[PDB]
Amino acid sequence: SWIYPTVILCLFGFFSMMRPSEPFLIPYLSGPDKNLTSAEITNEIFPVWTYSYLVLLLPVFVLTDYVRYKPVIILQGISFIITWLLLLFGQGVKTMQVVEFFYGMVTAAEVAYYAYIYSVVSPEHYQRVSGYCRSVTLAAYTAGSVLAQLLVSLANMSYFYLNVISLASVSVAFLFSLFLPMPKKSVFVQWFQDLKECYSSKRLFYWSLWWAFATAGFNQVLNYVQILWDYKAPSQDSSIYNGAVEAIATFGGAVAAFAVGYVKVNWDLLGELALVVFSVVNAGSLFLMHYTANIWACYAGYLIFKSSYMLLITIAVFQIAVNLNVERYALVFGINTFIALVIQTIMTVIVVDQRGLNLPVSIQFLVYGSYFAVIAGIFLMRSMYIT
Repeated sequence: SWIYPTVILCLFGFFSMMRPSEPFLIPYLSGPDKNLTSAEITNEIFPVWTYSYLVLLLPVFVLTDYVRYKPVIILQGISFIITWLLLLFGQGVKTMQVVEFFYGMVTAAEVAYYAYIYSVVSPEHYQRVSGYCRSVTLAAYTAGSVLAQLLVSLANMSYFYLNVISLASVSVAFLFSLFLPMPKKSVFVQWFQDLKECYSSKRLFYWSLWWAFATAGFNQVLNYVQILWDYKAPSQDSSIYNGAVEAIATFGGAVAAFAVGYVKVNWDLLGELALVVFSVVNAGSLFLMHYTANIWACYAGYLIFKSSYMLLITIAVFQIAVNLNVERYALVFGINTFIALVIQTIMTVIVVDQRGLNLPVSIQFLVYGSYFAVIAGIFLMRSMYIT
């Protein structure tokens, strides 16, 4: 039944996201292995990832549905191999840019990885499956992180081997993705109006609009929570205590995602209530991080924020899948991801870039909490307006 494709896809997503080198990516390509200055990693290497993410998300949400979601996943596996192979044996900024390009391809195809399982299972299993899928990915990171940390705090193991373990991990994911069952079958301006027929559910727009905006803020919170912690703790407080909390935080998210998969809840009526409650929870957690000058309170707030958001995004993906009534699973997920990435890029340009506002970290998280509070209030207003 649903078990075979779900188990294979969950194993692929576990072994493709169990990446021990990700927590120590910055030390890896800034230490003695590459000898790359920190200026070149954030101004010439990292933005290539976002650019490639945009220009490779376009083909994904345009082409994934027609190719029936497996070739994009397979392309994701073969882009994992190229990315980590070039990270292993790459020198200089030029090949790091190619690494970032292939990583952008990897994430653009992660969109198709998320859509694939809905393309193959019956709508009756769209809920359970949903959580499970997200769950393994989140859990994968935790495992990788903890493994990496153990492999640094129990074996004195260098980052090169750690990265080759990451490559071996994603190589196994490619072989698992080879075994995925193939989903069954089924001017340019006309295509656009088809998009209109795709969003006519009038319940998907609500969930997609939350997705387009809440993940745009969530990724920025994810990127800058490390800097927030490093700013709210000048005494000791090394990466071990941070990169570690990051793992446990996402572990909670994994549980939350799996919770959506495992509890029998009729999300048709409780979807909007869950959205408003957990969005105000997201806002309260973000304000908890900024306001309190206690790193334990900020850690708890980040755990709450990641857990709440992971549960909410699992509910969003599930409710978009069931209420889609068209085959365009990757079109909606891909468009939602691309719009969120565009919003994230624009708002990080205006708020935190040296040219937009150069807004310092503490009031930057104040801004992020206010943004999530605005999102919560917008959806809270709808419940009042439908009552």
